[PDB]
Amino acid sequence: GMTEYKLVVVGACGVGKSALTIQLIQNHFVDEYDPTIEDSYRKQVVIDGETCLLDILDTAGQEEYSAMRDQYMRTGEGFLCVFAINNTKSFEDIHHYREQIKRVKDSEDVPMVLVGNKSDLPSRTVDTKQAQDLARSYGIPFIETSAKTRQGVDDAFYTLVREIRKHKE
Ligand SMILES: *CCC(=O)N1C[C@H](C)N(c2nc(OC[C@@]34CCCN3C[C@H](F)C4)nc3c(F)c(-c4ccc(F)c5sc(N)c(C#N)c45)c(C(F)(F)F)cc23)C[C@H]1C
Ligand SMILES: Nc1nc2c(ncn2[C@@H]2O[C@H](COP(=O)(O)OP(=O)(O)O)[C@@H](O)[C@H]2O)c(=O)[nH]1
Ligand SMILES: [Mg+2]
Repeated sequence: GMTEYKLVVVGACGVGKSALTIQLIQNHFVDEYDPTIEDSYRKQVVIDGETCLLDILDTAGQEEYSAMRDQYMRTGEGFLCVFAINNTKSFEDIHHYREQIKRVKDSEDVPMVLVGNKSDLPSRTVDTKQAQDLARSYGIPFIETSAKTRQGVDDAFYTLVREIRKHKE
């Protein structure tokens, strides 16, 4: 029947994982959202003329490496790797998130998009060119977003869907 895309949103505390997912799926911006609340979000969408189902895990809570957690992340088809453009530590953590994706999927060829969120803010601390260079070194797209204004948000998620489609060929 209808194709379902299983996406996983990862990244450090406070980068906007929840805000991005709730904006895309529930059409509003949360000014704050408890960092322990983890949910799968679902919506039917049309992407490049294809009607499909998005099933998006907004990861939260604690870092942990039980076999069950590994296996749950293994079911993800594509990963949105989010940092905030005013949080250098969140950008420095991206390497770690990519390595865990590669470990559980046992592949360097996993659909992934690098997302620099909070683009609406002044006084960024992560240079866009440094982020582009990191994405270039991984061979993945890089997209700047604002969960607050929704600039780039749908583009970022739809780009990940397009990468999953491509990987299926
Ligand atoms: C504020 C709470 C929050 O939103 N968090 C995001 C997720 C839930 N957390 C998380 N944290 C880390 O690393 C945190 C940190 C800082 C302390 C030391 N440690 C290492 C680095 F320094 C950064 N890492 C996470 C993950 F790697 C993953 C994850 C991603 C892909 C993957 F295939 C697997 S398999 C598996 N098990 C895990 C785990 N854990 C991953 C995840 C995810 F939810 F599973 F996707 C979360 C990670 C806690 C805080 C930051
Ligand atoms: N200005 C601005 N604030 C944001 C944006 N995305 C998230 N936030 C805020 O940043 C804080 C952390 O966001 P949250 O989604 O909880 O981050 P998470 O821990 O990664 O899930 C919250 O106060 C959000 O309202 C954004 O794009 N712009
Ligand atoms: Mg959250």
